[PDB]
Amino acid sequence: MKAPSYHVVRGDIATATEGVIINAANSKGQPGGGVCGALYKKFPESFDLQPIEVGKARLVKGAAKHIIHAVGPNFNKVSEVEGDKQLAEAYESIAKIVNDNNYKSVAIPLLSTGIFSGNKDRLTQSLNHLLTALDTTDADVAIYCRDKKWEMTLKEAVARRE
Repeated sequence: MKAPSYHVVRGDIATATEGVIINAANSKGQPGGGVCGALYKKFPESFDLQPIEVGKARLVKGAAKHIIHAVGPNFNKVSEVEGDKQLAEAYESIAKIVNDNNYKSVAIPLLSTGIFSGNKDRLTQSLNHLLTALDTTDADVAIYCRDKKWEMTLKEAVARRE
């Protein structure tokens, strides 16, 4: 059995100390803010600049960072049923890369819970797809968030498991 471990981190994912970082990208590969996003400013070298399909992911092995760019659904644009399918897909595409490269630890935010949320709280929905996919890996998973209320909810959800 593959067995992940999970813990929650409130802060900036650029500062993460895991083996690889996940960029929750748009289909242009950009983080939030475009070129103004912290990850881009810090590691432009780990950003190739090519299109990524929705629900797909692409690893870039930057010297200063290894970054998995993964495209969740934009709920402003896609139906609830289609977006759920794509969200599960996006996390699955991340887990696959984690396995094929045998990453030991990974830093991951909650896909589609910001600009792609459609102004709804998707914490639980996004977390649940994250756990299902990362349960197929052996990685130690740092789950990243910005908001202090979200942090407490993430810890609860994480402790309820098993």
